[PDB]
Amino acid sequence: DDDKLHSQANLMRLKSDLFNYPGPTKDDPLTVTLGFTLQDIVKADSSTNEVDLVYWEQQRWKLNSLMWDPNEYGNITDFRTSAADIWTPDITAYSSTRPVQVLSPQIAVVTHDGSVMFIPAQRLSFMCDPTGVDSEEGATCAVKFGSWVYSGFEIDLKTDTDQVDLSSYYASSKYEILSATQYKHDIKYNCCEEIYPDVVLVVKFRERRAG
Amino acid sequence: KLHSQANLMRLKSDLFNYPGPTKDDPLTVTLGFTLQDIVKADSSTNEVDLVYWEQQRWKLNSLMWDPNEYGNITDFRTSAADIWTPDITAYSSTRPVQVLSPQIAVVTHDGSVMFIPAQRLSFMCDPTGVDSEEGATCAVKFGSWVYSGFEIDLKTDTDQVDLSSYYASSKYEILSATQYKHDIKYNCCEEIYPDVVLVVKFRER
Amino acid sequence: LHSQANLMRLKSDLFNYPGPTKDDPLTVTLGFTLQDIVKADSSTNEVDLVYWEQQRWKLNSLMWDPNEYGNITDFRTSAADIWTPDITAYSSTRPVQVLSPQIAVVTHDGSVMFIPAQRLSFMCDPTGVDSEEGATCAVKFGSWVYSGFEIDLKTDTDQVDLSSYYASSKYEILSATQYKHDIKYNCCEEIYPDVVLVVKFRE
Amino acid sequence: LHSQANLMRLKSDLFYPGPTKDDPLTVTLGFTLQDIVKADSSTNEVDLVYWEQQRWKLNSLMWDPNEYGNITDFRTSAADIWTPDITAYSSTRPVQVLSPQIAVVTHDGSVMFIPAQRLSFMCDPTGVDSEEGATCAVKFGSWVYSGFEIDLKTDTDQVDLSSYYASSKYEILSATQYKHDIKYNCCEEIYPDVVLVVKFRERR
Amino acid sequence: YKDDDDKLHSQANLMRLKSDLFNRYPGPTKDDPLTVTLGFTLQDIVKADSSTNEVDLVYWEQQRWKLNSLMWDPNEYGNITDFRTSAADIWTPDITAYSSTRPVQVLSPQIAVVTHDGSVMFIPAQRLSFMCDPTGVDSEEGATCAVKFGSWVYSGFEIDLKTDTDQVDLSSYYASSKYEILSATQYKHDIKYNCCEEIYPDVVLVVKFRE
Ligand SMILES: CC(C)Oc1cncc(N2CC[C@]3(CCCN3C)C2)c1
Ligand SMILES: CC(C)Oc1cncc(N2CC[C@]3(CCCN3C)C2)c1
Ligand SMILES: [Mg+2]
Ligand SMILES: [Mg+2]
Repeated sequence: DDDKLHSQANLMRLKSDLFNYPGPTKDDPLTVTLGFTLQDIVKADSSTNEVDLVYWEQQRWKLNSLMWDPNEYGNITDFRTSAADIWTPDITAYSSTRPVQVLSPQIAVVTHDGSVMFIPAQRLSFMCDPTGVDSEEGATCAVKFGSWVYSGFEIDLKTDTDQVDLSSYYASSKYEILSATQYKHDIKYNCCEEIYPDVVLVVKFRERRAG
Repeated sequence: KLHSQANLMRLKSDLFNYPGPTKDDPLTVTLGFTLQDIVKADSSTNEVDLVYWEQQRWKLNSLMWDPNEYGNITDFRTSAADIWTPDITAYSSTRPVQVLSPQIAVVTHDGSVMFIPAQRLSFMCDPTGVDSEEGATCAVKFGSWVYSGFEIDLKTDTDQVDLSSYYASSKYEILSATQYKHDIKYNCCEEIYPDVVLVVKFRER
Repeated sequence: LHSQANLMRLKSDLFNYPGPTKDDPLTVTLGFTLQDIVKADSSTNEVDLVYWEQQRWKLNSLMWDPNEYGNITDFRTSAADIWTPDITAYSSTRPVQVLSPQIAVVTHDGSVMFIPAQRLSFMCDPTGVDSEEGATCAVKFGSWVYSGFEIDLKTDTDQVDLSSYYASSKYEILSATQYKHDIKYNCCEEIYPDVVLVVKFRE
Repeated sequence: LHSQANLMRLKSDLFYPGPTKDDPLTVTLGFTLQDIVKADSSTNEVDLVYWEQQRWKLNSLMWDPNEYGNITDFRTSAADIWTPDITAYSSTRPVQVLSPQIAVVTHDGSVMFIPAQRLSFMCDPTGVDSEEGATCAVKFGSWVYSGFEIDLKTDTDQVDLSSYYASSKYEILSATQYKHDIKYNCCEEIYPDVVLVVKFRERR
Repeated sequence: YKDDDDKLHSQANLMRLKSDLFNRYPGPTKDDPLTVTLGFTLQDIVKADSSTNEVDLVYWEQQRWKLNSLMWDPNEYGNITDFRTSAADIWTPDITAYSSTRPVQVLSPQIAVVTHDGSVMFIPAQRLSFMCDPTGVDSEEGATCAVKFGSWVYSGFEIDLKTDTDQVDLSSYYASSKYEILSATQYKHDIKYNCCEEIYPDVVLVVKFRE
């Protein structure tokens, strides 16, 4: 219990030492790794061509300014902190139709090597024609995710896998998933020498009664 | 009276003028539910809406005091924004949870905190069967979003959901409501991830 | 200009209370004025009310001598500037919506009056609203966290004020009462007073 | 560059506990009605969009322009100043603010504030589908001040319909904003309001 | 180490630039007026409600202006020529839809790009409900609606509102929207309002569309 007291003291000192980053630049680029876990397709609205998804969006990056030596802080190897306490990337859906609704606490995990893990659960409405959702072939919709203001020369956007994690998809959803991918795409624009990356979520789905 | 007030302002000042738990400073959080109403069961989207009181209790050595040194004050009320609170989250919500009560906690001199938010939650639930004798069954998990069992050790006092305040004229009657202390582990690793699973069997009244 | 300085002074003095305790308990008087039953939803058994909730209490720490401040006997101030009681509907189904400014009137004897207008959705079965006898619903109001030993809840009348009820509402009011009750809840050892709004209404 | 420093200097020098019987204020109010959006006969609520012009004058906001680079006015966040607690007395939802919360202060101490708002209020739309139309009314005034602290004025008793949406679902037959001063038998204080009265019908 | 040092130095230089600009603007005036250039990119007509004559649009609103107080010499800051910053860190113009029927909803991060010549570019994505009769949307001719954008409180003598083109950018319009765009323009106008003595400029978005 005294050991509990010391651990708490060492964490307070670590946080003070770390917290008491202006974002990436061409000279100091940052890798941001993204992955999606799709939990539910809640609603597919054919009157407005909007579909509503619930997913967990895993984001990971590493900063030198968040590094420490566990030995100088009682072997603390990671801690939790408010996502407001730190810089976070401006990763955005490019075709949402409503402000995204955040479903989880905005808290990140920081590890002694300076890596940050942040996994917000989100409900998103996005542009999607659900024609065919009541057929055996199903509907197909897609939404791109990427930085709002940074090129690939500033935020190098990566994934760990092309596959959307479906292991938590709600088994009694109104919609069954036929496939879900998160392929990465690059676009070269006329205006800029820089490349712009996105991760596109592509979901093929149908009414559970359509099969 | 003026004295008891200055003792309390002094206590608060002394206490308030916690970085959360860690593997070496783990915290036990006890959870229990009072189910007040099933408001809405939407078969077009498979979402159900519940209203419940979520009782949370934990203890911090940093919130301990001697009542004798503070005018025999044994507890006080404080804004939940004034203290650390655990990040207990429904794991299958479909809308942000709506808070229905004041965000005020009770702190007792042994360092124990009691916090009981009333909430409305929309969560994933197929109500097929609700219009039958057998009813429908749904489940939702509650737990920390970011802490494993090494940091927040989640407990229950009972597995019996409190139904004594359940709305007697709800559109839905409760056949049973149980709160289970569950966990999952990856065999590769020591970390365990606990949750309280709220399981509710219900039908059209 | 002198009056302005006197008021600025008085407010500085007063603002530059940790809430009630068992050793320093507080009386809060509640009264309701019902303006409108807006909506009765039989699909979810929720009814929507618009009402004003009059709250009154008195603190020694808010007292002053008017002669020491230019004969100022009361002032208006943001309800955020002072402590306010945590009076809550116990069976709301949506967060309560405030429809008026949150401004309290403080009087030199330390008494405070605060009267927010609110729209509330709450648990209510409207069966019978399309009949002569109507529907009856009830909602309790009280402190969320303070027991009877910390906040004593009083009323000035057992009848809800209907003198401002909207005369072209979809619903007419047959009766509306606001009796006091005391209840032990399973979570806790202490007894909690409330004011129960009971309303009978029909289309 | 100099004009910026003077403006920053003005604001610093300037930056009020509200009016009193000894220090009273007059608020001039007027409405510009843009749209009747929805008339809901299942709940007897009607939804309006309007601009609410508010004007008042504080001695504590006066300055000599010659002491500040000939500056005669400035824009500021409505949160940087005291604003009157003018409220609809029969709303059924919180008002939604549709414009930036910015006021203009002028060197005579006058403030102008014109929030665009969507308001749901209590209104039975029976008759809207007829030649005569429906009529509804909502009173505006201070929530906590009497006429001895805040008096109300209007520049006109006719609602400005010059911005009313021509292809609204509802056409306006008339719209007035008469000011009333009520003395209740109980009390010395006078209670002013401005009542928005609108007669309207489904556009044909 | 050199590479890591070089990253440290570019971070320091950016942090220092932001401190010099921010930690050491009150808006335009008749004596110090500001040009604001606007342009719209229309992404989707989501919904047309004939029961209330409200239509819902998703668009990106490009705003550009230039401040002397935001200038710097890149040679004085490690050759930094532009940077990204929260739009809360700088003054932004009070550009408003004049006939919205609900508060505008912001769909993107609110981050501006500031360039060493003092120019600012800010491009929020928004969902807007505005006054619009969709009668005729179910016909070959379609419906036509308009909405004005401009400053709420600054007259033409304070903010001079310009465009780069009379044409709304449709190159990102959602190909499977419920509604097809027939034309979309953004002409400038100058208007006298009853409340006020001054002339106020607007940019009017006029959109012709059909099912
Ligand atoms: C033990 C007590 C001092 O602390 C509390 C903290 N939060 C809520 C409560 N309560 C008590 C009972 C209840 C149920 C309805 C409102 N209320 C008084 C919630 C109590
Ligand atoms: C008189 C001016 C200096 O102060 C103001 C304050 N608020 C709004 C406004 N206006 C001016 C006209 C109007 C109507 C539409 C938006 N706009 C420019 C509202 C003006
Ligand atoms: Mg020790
Ligand atoms: Mg170096």
